[PDB]
Amino acid sequence: SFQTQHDPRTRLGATPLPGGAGTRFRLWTSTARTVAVRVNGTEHVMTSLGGGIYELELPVGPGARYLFVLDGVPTPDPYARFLPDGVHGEAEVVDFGTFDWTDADWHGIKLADCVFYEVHVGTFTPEGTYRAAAEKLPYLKELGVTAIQVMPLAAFDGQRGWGYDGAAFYAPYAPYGRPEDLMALVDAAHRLGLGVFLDVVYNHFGPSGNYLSSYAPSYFTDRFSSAWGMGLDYAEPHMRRYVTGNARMWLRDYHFDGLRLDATPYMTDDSETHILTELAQEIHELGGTHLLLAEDHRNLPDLVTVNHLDGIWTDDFHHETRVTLTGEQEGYYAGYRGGAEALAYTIRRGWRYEGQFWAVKGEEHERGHPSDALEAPNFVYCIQNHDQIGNRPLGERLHQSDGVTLHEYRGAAALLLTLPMTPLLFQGQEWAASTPFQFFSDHAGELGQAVSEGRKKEFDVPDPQAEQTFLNSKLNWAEREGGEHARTLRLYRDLLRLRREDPVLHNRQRENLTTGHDGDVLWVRTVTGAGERVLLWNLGQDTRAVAEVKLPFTVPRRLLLHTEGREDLTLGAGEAVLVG
Ligand SMILES: OC[C@H]1O[C@H](O[C@H]2O[C@H](CO)[C@@H](O)[C@H](O)[C@H]2O)[C@H](O)[C@@H](O)[C@@H]1O
Ligand SMILES: OC[C@H]1O[C@@H](O)[C@H](O)[C@@H](O)[C@@H]1O
Ligand SMILES: OC[C@H]1O[C@@H](O)[C@H](O)[C@@H](O)[C@@H]1O
Ligand SMILES: [Mg+2]
Repeated sequence: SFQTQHDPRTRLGATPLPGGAGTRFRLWTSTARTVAVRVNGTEHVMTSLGGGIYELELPVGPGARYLFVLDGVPTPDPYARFLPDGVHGEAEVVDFGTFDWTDADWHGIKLADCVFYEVHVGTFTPEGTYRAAAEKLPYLKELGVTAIQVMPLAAFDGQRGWGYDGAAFYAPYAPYGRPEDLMALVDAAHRLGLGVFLDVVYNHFGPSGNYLSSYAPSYFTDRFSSAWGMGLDYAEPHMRRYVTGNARMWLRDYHFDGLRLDATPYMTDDSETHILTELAQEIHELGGTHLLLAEDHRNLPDLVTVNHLDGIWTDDFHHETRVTLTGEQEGYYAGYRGGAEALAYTIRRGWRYEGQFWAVKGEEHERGHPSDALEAPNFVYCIQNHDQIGNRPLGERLHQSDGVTLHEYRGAAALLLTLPMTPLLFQGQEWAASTPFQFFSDHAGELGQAVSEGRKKEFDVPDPQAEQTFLNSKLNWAEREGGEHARTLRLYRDLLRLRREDPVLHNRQRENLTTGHDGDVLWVRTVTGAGERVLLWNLGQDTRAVAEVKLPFTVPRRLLLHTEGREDLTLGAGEAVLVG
């Protein structure tokens, strides 16, 4: 008896009418005294319906260009479905009924079956478009990943960016391709049996191109701020529906399988039904199998058990792994000792901080909650993602940090890809890519100069506004064919094949997972009715024989995979082995 608040009849923005009758244009404004739509250059006064709602139907079709005119000021549509001239230009009317989907036999993917592969469209290929990305799908399928996680696609200002400055949430960013090009990518992924997930940003709008306050200041509140402006006011139903309508678009109209919600701790809402809960209700009302994941640092199980999200990106594993391999202690890395005994505990508990004091200077509080309610798939683990590479001064990847060996890097992959938690890889990780992933942007005028200045002061650091910073982040695909890149890629292929094929590694129950350590050797044991597997990772500087590792059970004898392809059960510094 939950009823969606969305009815195509009353959809804000420009929606094609049935029977070839044209387009219905609708907006809400709390302050405008005159309201018109300018379509293909011609103004038409809109009809006032009450409640600040304005509507007009005209015989123009998909492809018509328009914007709204509020008290005489031409203003882009915040509900625009495409913005071919960028965030300050006219919108294009889009009809989602025209694309010829071929994915009727695709039925989504369960979280427990996801191995995510995080793609940034602009840097993933030379061209930096959906069409070019679609050509790498067979590679991804053969690699053994099962779900692509696409970085944000909402239109933002400038010709490149990570996506976190999205301002028109319903308009896929024009430099990556047209709406049909995005649909083509998702349809191609589904034909190969890959899921596709989208990163969405419901805690803030970018600094350029967000015109919602021009329509109604009450979309936003002065009670709290975001990074770029006034905070999003989730007590305002039109603000709630702006984001639930957007989530339904991506899932229903573009056939995405799920959404990764950025920075959920900053979606502030004191309503009776939290916006996260209403998001889950609204996407489930679609009657599919779509997933919602939260990027949330609070270690708060209620995201799953109360808001009814599917899982949580949980960085404690990442951070413990990074400190183990580098010893670094700056910023939030100071919250972790690292090491075999530390990693064993964090894996045991899912996340480390379950209410203990977080002693990081400037951030001190009691962090987290007991993780008992969550099952292995609810935790999304990684050793690399966009933030944990890009928020470093030089954007260097884990194997490129001082003091990290490729052997340690390969061991870390074996740990990540044999755990029952849901793993995520970042593009190029699988071949130990030689390129960094730097923070880049392309804002105009004073705002661009401020970004550059902001980056310099915060931490030579690459200027985010420089074209070179974007180009230096582009994947070099050819390099994967050789040397240690090819070696690393062979290991990733072997690990993803075992994850898929090995009947014991199919385990998805924390009940069947135990961990421990002996000195600098980490062990992770899985026991099910199908058998036993043990991963051992030598996080020391010396060589360790498997036979000399003190374990509280009898070690399995059969060597299933060694990260350096050795024949004997011995571990060089940083190396790992899976036995059974
Ligand atoms: O060598 C001085 C440091 O020793 C410890 O840190 C090392 O050992 C940790 C495991 O106990 C590793 O995770 C870490 O990467 C190493 O740097 C100690 O924790 C540090 O405070 C000392 O500076
Ligand atoms: O301006 C009148 C009203 O517009 C609305 O219908 C908003 O949803 C509401 O919160 C506001 O009070
Ligand atoms: O990505 C979110 C990060 O934000 C930091 O400010 C938090 O201290 C840390 O726990 C988290 O990893
Ligand atoms: Mg010992």
